[PDB]
Amino acid sequence: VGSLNCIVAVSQNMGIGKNGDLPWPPLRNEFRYFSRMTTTSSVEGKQNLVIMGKKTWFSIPEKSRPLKGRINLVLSRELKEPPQGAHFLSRSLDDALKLTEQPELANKVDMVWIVGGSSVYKEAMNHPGHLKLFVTRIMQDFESDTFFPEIDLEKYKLLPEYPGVLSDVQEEKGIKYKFEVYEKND
Ligand SMILES: NC(=O)C1=CN([C@@H]2O[C@H](COP(=O)(O)OP(=O)(O)OC[C@H]3O[C@@H](n4cnc5c(N)ncnc54)[C@@H](OP(=O)(O)O)[C@@H]3O)[C@@H](O)[C@H]2O)C=CC1
Ligand SMILES: COc1ccc(OCCCCC(=O)O)cc1Cc1cnc(N)nc1N
Repeated sequence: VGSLNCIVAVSQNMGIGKNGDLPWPPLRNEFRYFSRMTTTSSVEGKQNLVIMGKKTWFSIPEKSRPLKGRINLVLSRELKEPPQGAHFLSRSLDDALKLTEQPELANKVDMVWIVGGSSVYKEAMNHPGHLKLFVTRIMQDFESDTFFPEIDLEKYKLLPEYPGVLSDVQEEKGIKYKFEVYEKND
């Protein structure tokens, strides 16, 4: 199994969601970037795995569920089986990561992408090991009810460049944003 990664878009006030949706209007190319990053695998005959909390799963439009060309794993202690359309269910992040090393998935999974929400990002982020954060900085404040955990910059280094990531300011629907890649290894 390859790299462990988080991917998120976040407003200035650290907001990632409001009432089960994003705090900002749809940003088509920002979404395009999420799709590209999570779907593209380096390794022949492998797919990437996406790991998400239960609420995040149900926040994705039904038509867009499962995330196509990726293996979709949901985290939940309440559910007894994967949601309709989902591929896997685990009871904790450790359990999900262990599973990837099972014979059913060990030779199928390339990158693993944590796509939310708050508590899954937090745990992943505070977990010793090699980890990258793909962070889109939405450069306005948006009213939010769920937030990205604090990025500890003593450990997460902001990379000065990354292949396939544009470095300049983007703008869609009057909203400026920029892409960032952070890396830790501890
Ligand atoms: N802007 C962005 O880039 C992103 C925005 N979002 C948005 O943010 C909101 C984020 O949702 P959020 O409220 O944080 O919820 P989550 O997606 O983390 O879902 C929370 C629920 O997932 C299960 N769960 C979470 N963590 C674990 C775990 N470690 N083990 C087992 N089960 C777990 C549920 O458990 P159980 O069934 O056990 O009660 C828990 O109540 C979403 O509604 C979405 O719109 C999400 C990702 C990215
Ligand atoms: C879980 O977070 C998301 C899941 C889906 C999504 O829509 C993208 C296009 C439709 C699905 C596909 O076919 O890939 C958007 C998000 C939120 C999100 C947005 N942007 C970034 N950079 N990270 C995210 N997690």
